[PDB]
Amino acid sequence: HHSVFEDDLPFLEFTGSIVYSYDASDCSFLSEDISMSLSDGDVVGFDMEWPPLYNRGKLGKVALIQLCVSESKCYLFHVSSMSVFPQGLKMLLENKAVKKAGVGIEGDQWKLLRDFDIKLKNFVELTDVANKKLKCTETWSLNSLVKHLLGKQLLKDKSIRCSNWSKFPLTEDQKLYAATDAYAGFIIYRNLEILD
Repeated sequence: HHSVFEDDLPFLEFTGSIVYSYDASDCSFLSEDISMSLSDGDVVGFDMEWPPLYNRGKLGKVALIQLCVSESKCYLFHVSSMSVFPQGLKMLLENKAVKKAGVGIEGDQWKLLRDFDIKLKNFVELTDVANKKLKCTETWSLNSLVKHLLGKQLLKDKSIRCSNWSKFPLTEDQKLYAATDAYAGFIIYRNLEILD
């Protein structure tokens, strides 16, 4: 038996526009589109993915970067398929003008620097934002925050979450999973930020 709190909730699934990009210049211009749609201080949901196999003692190299810039649009930048890391994306990630939200985001900063020599700037750990805004002292996970604030749970097929994100092209399931994780970050920040 189990309590209501332990019941299986519906799955969170992004139903907006998922922009899939796998070419460097396309990505750079897309990054400029994002910049034209935001103003200083705006926050986007952030997340990334990497393949399963280990490389020289570390996690597989980042293969996908996701940016949810609004409730109806999320970008999937399949950098593992790009000949060079898109300059426009680099500038966007290193731009203090745009805040990036997520969980375990500090770890993402480290891996991003190691894999591409890019310095993620102005990121916010959702765990801290929640504790501050919800006035508590909990150890949150993206999933527990989604349950608490949205009454839903994150898609959980392990074979998909740990799939070969470097394989081109991404499957519809991979795109949905990746997009929704960044979407969760965006919605959580927005819902928390409004409180006061």
